[PDB]
Amino acid sequence: GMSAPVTLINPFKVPADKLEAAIEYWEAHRDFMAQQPGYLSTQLHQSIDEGATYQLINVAIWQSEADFYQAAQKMRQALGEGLCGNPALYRVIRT
Amino acid sequence: GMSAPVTLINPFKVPADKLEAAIEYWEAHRDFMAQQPGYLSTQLHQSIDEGATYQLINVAIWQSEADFYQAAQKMRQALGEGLCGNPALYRVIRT
Ligand SMILES: [Cl-]
Ligand SMILES: [Cl-]
Repeated sequence: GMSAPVTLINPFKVPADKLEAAIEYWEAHRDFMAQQPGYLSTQLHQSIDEGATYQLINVAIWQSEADFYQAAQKMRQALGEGLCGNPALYRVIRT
Repeated sequence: GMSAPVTLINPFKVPADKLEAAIEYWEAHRDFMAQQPGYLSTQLHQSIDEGATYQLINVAIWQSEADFYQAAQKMRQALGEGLCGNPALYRVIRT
């Protein structure tokens, strides 16, 4: 197939009382990813209800699947309690 | 507090082999919500990997929390196997 822009959606389970630590962890990772070829933008969303399943959900845009996968492999090398993400790639199918 | 635009993020667990049915269910609901005061836009995202936890994730923008909650109460009245959402409201905190 041909490359096309993709969206990473990564919902996080944030431990009780550890939101700021989770944000700052996320920021360190964003700073690495933002330097990678194909990175376009991101929006880290915080739940209005602290009891939401996912108190943080990141939504990032990449130029292609290849660029994202290449960047994810590099981060395992560069950057390697209880914070749990579930990243997957998406495309928009309805509006 | 003062009202401000909010984002609904609703990740769906889609039963094996039932993606199209789930889309069409989602569309019927979108058609109701799109008529409600304060509805701004939506983007229904489909996973590139059929094995993702959430093969569909909707991301919708509403003018305020009040508008969304008002619309959600109305849909329970108007519209009432195994498809499971987890809606919550968010605001963007980092980019
Ligand atoms: Cl992320
Ligand atoms: Cl939805």
